[PDB]
Amino acid sequence: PHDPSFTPTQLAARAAYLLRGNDLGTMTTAAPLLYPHMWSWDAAFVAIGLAPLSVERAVVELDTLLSAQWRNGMIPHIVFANGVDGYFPGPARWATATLADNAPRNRLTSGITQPPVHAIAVQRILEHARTRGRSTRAVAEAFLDRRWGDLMRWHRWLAECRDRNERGRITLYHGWESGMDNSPRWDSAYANVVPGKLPEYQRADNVIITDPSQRPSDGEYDRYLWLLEEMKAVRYDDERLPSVMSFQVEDVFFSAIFSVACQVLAEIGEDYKRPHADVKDLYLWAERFRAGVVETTDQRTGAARDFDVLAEKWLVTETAAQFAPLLCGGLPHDRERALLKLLEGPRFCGHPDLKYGLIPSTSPVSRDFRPREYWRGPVWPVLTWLFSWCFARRGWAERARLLRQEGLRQASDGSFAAYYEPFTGEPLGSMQQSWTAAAVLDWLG
Amino acid sequence: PHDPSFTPTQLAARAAYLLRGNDLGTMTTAAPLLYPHMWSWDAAFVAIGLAPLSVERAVVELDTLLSAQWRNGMIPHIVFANGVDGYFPGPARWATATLADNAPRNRLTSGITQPPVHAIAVQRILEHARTRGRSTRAVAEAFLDRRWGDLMRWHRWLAECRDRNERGRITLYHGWESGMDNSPRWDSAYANVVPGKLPEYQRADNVIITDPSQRPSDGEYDRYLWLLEEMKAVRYDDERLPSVMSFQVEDVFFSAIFSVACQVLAEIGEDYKRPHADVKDLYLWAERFRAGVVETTDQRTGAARDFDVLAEKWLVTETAAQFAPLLCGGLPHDRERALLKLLEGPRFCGHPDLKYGLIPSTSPVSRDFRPREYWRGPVWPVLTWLFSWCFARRGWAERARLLRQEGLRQASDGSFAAYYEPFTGEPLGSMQQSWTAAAVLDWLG
Amino acid sequence: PHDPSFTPTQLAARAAYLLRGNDLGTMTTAAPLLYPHMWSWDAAFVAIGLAPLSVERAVVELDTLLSAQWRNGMIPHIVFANGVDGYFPGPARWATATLADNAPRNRLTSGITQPPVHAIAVQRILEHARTRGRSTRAVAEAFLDRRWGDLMRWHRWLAECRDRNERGRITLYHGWESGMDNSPRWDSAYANVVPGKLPEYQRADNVIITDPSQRPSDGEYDRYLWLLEEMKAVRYDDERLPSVMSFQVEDVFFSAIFSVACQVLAEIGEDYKRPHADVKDLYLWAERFRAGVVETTDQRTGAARDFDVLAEKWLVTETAAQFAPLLCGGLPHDRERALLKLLEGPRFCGHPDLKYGLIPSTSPVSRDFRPREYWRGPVWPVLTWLFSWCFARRGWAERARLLRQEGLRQASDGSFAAYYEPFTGEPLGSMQQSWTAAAVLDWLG
Amino acid sequence: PHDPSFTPTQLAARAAYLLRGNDLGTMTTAAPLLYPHMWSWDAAFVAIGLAPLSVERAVVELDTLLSAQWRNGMIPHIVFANGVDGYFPGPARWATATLADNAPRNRLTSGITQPPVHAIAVQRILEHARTRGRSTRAVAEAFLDRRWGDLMRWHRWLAECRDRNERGRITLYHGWESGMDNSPRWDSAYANVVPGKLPEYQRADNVIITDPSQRPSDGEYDRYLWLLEEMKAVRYDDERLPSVMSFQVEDVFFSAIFSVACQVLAEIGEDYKRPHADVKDLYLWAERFRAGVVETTDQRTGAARDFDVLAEKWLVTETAAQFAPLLCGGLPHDRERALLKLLEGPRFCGHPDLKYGLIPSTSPVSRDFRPREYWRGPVWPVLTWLFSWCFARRGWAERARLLRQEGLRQASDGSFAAYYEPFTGEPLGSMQQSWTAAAVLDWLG
Repeated sequence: PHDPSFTPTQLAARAAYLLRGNDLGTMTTAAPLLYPHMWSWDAAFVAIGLAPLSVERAVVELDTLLSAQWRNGMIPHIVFANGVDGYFPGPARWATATLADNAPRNRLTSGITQPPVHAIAVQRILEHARTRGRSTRAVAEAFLDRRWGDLMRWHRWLAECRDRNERGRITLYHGWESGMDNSPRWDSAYANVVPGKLPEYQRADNVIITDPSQRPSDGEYDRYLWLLEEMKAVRYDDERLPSVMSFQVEDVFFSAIFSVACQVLAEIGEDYKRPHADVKDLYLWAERFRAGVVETTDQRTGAARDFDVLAEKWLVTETAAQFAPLLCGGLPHDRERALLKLLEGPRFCGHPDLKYGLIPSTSPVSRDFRPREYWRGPVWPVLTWLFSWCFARRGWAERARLLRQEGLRQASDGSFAAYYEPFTGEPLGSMQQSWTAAAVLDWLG
Repeated sequence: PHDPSFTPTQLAARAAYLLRGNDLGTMTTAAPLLYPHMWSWDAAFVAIGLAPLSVERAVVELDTLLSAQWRNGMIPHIVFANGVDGYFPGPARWATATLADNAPRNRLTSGITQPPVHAIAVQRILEHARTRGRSTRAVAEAFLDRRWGDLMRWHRWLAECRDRNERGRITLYHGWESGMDNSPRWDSAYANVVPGKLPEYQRADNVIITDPSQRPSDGEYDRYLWLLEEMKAVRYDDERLPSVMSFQVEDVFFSAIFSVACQVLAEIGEDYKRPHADVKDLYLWAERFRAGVVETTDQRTGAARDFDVLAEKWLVTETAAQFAPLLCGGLPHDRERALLKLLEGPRFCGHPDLKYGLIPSTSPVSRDFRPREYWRGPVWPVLTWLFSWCFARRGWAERARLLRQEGLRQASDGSFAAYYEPFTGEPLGSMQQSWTAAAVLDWLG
Repeated sequence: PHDPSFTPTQLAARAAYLLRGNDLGTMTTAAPLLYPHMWSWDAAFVAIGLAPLSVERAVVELDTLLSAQWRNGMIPHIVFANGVDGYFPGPARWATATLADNAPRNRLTSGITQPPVHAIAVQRILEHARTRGRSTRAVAEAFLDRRWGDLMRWHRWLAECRDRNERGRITLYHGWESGMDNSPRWDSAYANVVPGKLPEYQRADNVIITDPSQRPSDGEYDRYLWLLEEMKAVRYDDERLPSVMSFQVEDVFFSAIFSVACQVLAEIGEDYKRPHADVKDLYLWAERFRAGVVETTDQRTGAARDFDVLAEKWLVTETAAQFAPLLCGGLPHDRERALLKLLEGPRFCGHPDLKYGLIPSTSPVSRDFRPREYWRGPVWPVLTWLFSWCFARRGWAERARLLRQEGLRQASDGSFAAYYEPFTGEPLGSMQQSWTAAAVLDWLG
Repeated sequence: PHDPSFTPTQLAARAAYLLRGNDLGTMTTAAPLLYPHMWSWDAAFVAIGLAPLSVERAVVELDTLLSAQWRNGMIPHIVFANGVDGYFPGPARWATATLADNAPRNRLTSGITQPPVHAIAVQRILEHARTRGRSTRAVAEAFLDRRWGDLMRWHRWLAECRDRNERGRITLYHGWESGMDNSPRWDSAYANVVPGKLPEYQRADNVIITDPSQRPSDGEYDRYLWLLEEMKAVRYDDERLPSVMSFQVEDVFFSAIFSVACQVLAEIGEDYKRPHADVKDLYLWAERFRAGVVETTDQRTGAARDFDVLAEKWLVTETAAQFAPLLCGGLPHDRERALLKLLEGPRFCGHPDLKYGLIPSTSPVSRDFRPREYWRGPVWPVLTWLFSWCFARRGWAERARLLRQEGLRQASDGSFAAYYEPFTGEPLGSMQQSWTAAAVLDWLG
């Protein structure tokens, strides 16, 4: 009535209840109906959220994701649960089981990737396990033994197959691989995607989320599915993709996350006495991608830019991805201060009409801003979590705390939505999103 | 390491995670392996624990229990889950599906009852629902519409078939119906139970809990199962039980709980405009059983006594059941003060060697005291919860708070055991007991 | 910026800081500039707020107040601080030092009384002290040893000198004795006060609080100050007041507080082995003022009425004092349900325009309602505290909890105002009021 | 009885109460009787603890200290309260009023300095003020307007007059300037101090703290007081101290604090548009003292060493000051990992007999260890605070969190002692120390 908000203990109870309720056994769905399968970076956040509840079950979540790793090392962005429809495109549309020589043996997966936040999840699992004493340390350490090789292959595939020219930036062949499907970041590269004879299909996402203003448009889905056809024609071969894909972009946010991930995994590798050549490689990649992100930045404002490889041009947009260099470090001192002024100013977290001091996915003063439409404007708790966690790693303890405080205040209604209207705070999209529950559990401690 | 305790937010997350993890779908198991079925007063506590998480799912728990209600109104103490063994005695041993004319149609149940804390669970569901606004009120109110008649039949069967002589005390035909299976309260009535040709059996409880000191003895289980044979020979007929049962005791704690339950249900009946004749009946029974409890009490100390109907004599023991009149009210002023001095003194919560200021199931200075052996000594969070909740109803706000505080401190290790060693605090019995998680969730708010 | 509220630990620290900052040494000012002396029922609340900080200093607050008790047992409503100016009427205007035979020696006080919340403060000090160990328990028990007799004289003076006809209601000779200076309760009685030659004077209160809408009018002060002249003319003699005072009312809210206080003090006397004759007297007065309160009640709603002794007529007004019977008990069951419906419904706590679910001092739908004007409408935390504490004592734990919760939400701006606009929540009157900080400290525990 | 600890809100309220109770008006005593004056780095911590209570009063604390700054820029380590006795050496013994050309007018102070934590307090005040709205931000920014120049003079006096050879390490002329009076760090330097005709005196400190084991010896005080004679003989002249002082050491912990403070103050100067030349100087000193600290470090463990300027030899001792490089950064990566292993391992935080996971002032396995004797072993909350705050600044959020958490667990008895027995946790020295209450308030947020 007068106050729909939950106390911190009630909120944490409700978050954990949701995470257990989305558990199919060995995998957690990203959202009950909209996303009834295991998604890659959702799964990393799910492991973070499970680590305060059960280190064993947190490890099981990453074990399950890594059992779907491709033979070349790629972690695919969807691992389908057996016998669940209601999500399109499903395994039949991707047909990776048929066409992809590198697809895993006893798992149905997608044929594209997603950002490598997994090392961050490993770090949080270990930190939790170190507070719970010997028996629980052993579980976390036995996981390292079993899966260090697989994490290395994941990072090595990113470093070697998606950074072919050693530019220190990750090439994507689908906007879906960025995690920000309809970000304004990809508008001009999608504008050069002309579909051919695209086999018939029926959207399923917008039977669940029926507001047209909160999901991508039909025109946008026709480009998304057409790119799948181009990958399928080359049997998802890494070598042939540069030659065929109509969409090839260097994703500076994905690159900054990879840089952080390598640094984190390198430190884990040192503390647990993993092979020295692996630690050296991880430190090498963290520096290469840190430098690769810095090379994209505006020399005045520090804002990071994506790069359209096909058009051979810098993509200038006003989204939250501009702040990638804040995550990984590396900017000159003056350029970083300017970048923090942009973050805190009226074009983003300082905008006067925002309900919370949180980072909007697109700047509200940008011509591309749409307050309800997914990544074109709404506020995402997963960005809040990622920025706050990276900010604290930079030593910016008070910036990290303020983002955490406002994220808890936004989440304190218990909707656990993936994104929120930035002016009114209305939950948008699907409720019961596992990784919002995870972020809340991590923040509450 | 230095401190295995969880923060209040971590504890509440872990409690809710456990409650969701014990959910089979429509019922919650009392404990994963030891009690892999739905138990009656555990189920009431489970509903209390679920009400802060989901009023819908809390209502579903009570709906499921009430679907197993017998045709005469009795709520049986076990509702078996389909296809689960590992618990003895199971449905085949009870054979209620064959023999009991009143057994429910499409449910396997036991053939005995357990204390009526269910109205208390209904009260907590309603109080939660009133803080969550219109949609959630409707769910709680629609439950009242569907199940008020069934709750009335439950209370009426207790009042009419287990208080045949209108003495205002509940007769039990099995120590299991008290919830305190091996309490010293029943030793002398069990001593007059001589088993006959008792069909062969194998205990299953002590394959799971293998410490012999924490479960009842083999000699005690032979009496428990022999009483089942006596009920089976009369096909669980209410009319014939007084004529055949070797164990017939008036349980003063069960009676005090019934008195409170009637009072609570009567107030619910008034606030939601249920039939006036039902409210009148409930108030009648609450007073009759309040008086029935007071009639058992020592005129000096106020301690309540059980009554062995067969031996026709008062049972004097030093267990927590002595404090039944504190729950329901009714004692003269001086007698109640004396009873509170007994509770707070060195024979119970004031005993110098107790780790927490909590109520031991048997007095530590009693000859019957056994520090590890189930109801002969250990501390049970479910008694802590019940006393604290009833104390606050009496207006004893600070006594209730102190019991709550110490219960949270004991539970703060996250074992969620049903009972604890009273001197060392060691968790005993089964971990992951649903109703300890429920008590914690209720207390934390 | 985005969130003006403090966290619970920040709020608690700011409340304790305010209380120590208003400490003059052995007495706490009620407010820094508006009320720069010790007020009697503020000092009871200050004692409650000091108890979690220092039992020694809480006892000192009450010792200081009781050292200013009159020879006939009356506790005056102001104890003036040595040398302090800026409040009118000051010691010069009261002239109790010269005129009042019963006034204390070497303490300057006023010449009227105020409600007897003091036993409640004594209970909260004892409950705090029992959690703190032996030396702290000794401090509290030595305070009882030396002031029990003074507390009895206080209650005996009320029962014998302000209830001379043993009606079980307290007569007041000044609206300031009710604690609700300008309440609509007193308007018709004040209409019969006709000042004669009133010696001139300048207000001090509205030089500090200069908004005219938040304090009484000049016309009201003329009547307040004339009643002082009438008392002085008979040198504050108890026996002469009924024959000379133009204001003589029975205060049912004061009477219900006294009923509760007698019962509280009686229970203390039993627990700490005080003279049996004293405890009997206290229980006798508890019951008599309970009956006196209930005798006033509306036959349909159970609402309590004040009584004008000179006019011999019931005073019907729509203020929070109507709910007096909820505090002390005594209504038949159906009338108490009606009275709680009145409290929770749209004339009081459930009015739709109210920011908080709290009790306005006057009904927002009464024609006497004024949203800014002191006791004519604003929400007072002291009343929130009293009802919540009294409701918990009645055993209405959820109702007490909801009041506490809204009270803390209102106070979380750290204003510590004594009253608040009911619709906007704007803090009114003086900031830095000790008894609001005290309420907050008691609630946060 | 069963649980001596306070809840977080009770702890916070008791800390704020202590801080206001030690407030003399415009300065806070360090301790009520032991240290009844303003100490310089306590006053920085007091300012940190006041910031969540009152930004205005926090600023006043720093204004009062800076009004006692010497004409050459030095902040003296004691500012004496007008008319206050009971601490020796008092203003008479220092005689700075008569002898010291640079001493302030109309403030009595000591004649030595103390570590420069003050910029850290300024940062915490600014961070608090930015969360509180415009008028509060104006208070903090007006404080910078009027004291920025004084803060620069402070840092410039340290860099130019106590680092005359631009070695990037601060020279001390008295162990009291380190803040660690009787630390084993200084024993070999104090062995070269040979008192001549020392004017007689009586200790005041051990009349308050009478256990001989918790304070320095008479022999140590004879040396402390002789160094005062040497300073007075040259009238506290900076230029003459190197030629006459028998104690001259480079304090690496002080130097690392100064490095951090310069960098903090430089960032403030950038954010608030202070003169660019000032910010350049601050970053220059930050780097120079960082390098000076690292130059001292053990080549295997990275542990920092103090330097005895008269003996020209590195001082190797096993105290917490060895961890200075963790505060300011600068170690190569592999040496910092070794130093953190030393900190967390069995010689310091991981010693098995330690009650809390906190940093003992001397290693429990060193032969200089004494568990009760001031800086020779006990655990100090101020060090816990400094390392946690500095660790968070390095980006080691989990390490900073674990220190905070153990610090709060140690403080939860409400003793507010300045140091604690490391094995039993017994509070030692004076209770009611302001800077421990300050630490607690900052941690609880």
